[PDB]
Amino acid sequence: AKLLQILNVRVVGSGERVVVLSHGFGTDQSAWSRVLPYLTRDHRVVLYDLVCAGSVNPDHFDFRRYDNLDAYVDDLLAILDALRIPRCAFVGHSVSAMIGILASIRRPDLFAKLVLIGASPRFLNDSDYHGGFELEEIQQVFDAMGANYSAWATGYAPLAVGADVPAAVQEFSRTLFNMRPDISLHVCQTVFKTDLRGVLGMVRAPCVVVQTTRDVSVPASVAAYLKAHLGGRTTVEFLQTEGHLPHLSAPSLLAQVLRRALARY
Ligand SMILES: C/C(=C/[C@@H](O)Cc1ccc(Br)cc1)C(=O)O
Repeated sequence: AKLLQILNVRVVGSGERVVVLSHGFGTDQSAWSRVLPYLTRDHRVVLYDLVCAGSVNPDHFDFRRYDNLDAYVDDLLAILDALRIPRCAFVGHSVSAMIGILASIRRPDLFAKLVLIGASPRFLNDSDYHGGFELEEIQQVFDAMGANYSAWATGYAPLAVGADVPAAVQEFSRTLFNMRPDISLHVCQTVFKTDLRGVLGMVRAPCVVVQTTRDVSVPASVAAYLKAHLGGRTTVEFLQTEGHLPHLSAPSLLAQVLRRALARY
């Protein structure tokens, strides 16, 4: 209930069908602004900010409770329950893909379908598992973030966007810089520690994994891994575009996949 204001919950559009948009690391809900109008004619759309977003009062960030993604799940479920929404489709980017997976296990009847964008169950490499990162690489990210956040963010923004799209780089950089540096590092650490591989099979909801041609945080092989192990019906949809944030950088292309995924559930 109090979360509705704290996490800046917005509900827009019209319809039978409820769709939740949950943003990823380094953005707030405004990252959905370019795809949103492709949805609001036929869908009731719920948007909110993760507690770590810069647009949320930093005094509300609990460094203890949110050192596990379960707490982010608690927030999402609390919002949906407050809104008295019994069933929805869920679209999650980055960390929100993990949140969505976990939420669908916690409350199977609540989530009719999952759309996962820039999605991975584990970033650290394991035997025969290519997550894209070794421990030492992960630690260097943390060190970089701690020592010089502005420089790390300046470097990270173009890499994450990937494609040559100035407005997307500018918009991602703005929200990344809007985060408080210590909160940004904390969430980064929390996500890198997370390993959802062992619970993928517990997901029952049908799922669409969105894959782009190149993702700096997600190897091309992860989508196939997710399709293989997610416990429901999973389809991989392919965007002929480059980057980690297609909702920012290629909203038209992504819109068509979203409208395709959200037509039936
Ligand atoms: C929280 C989070 C952290 C990392 O993935 C961000 C990242 C990824 C790759 C590189 Br290089 C530098 C930073 C996420 O993307 O979900």
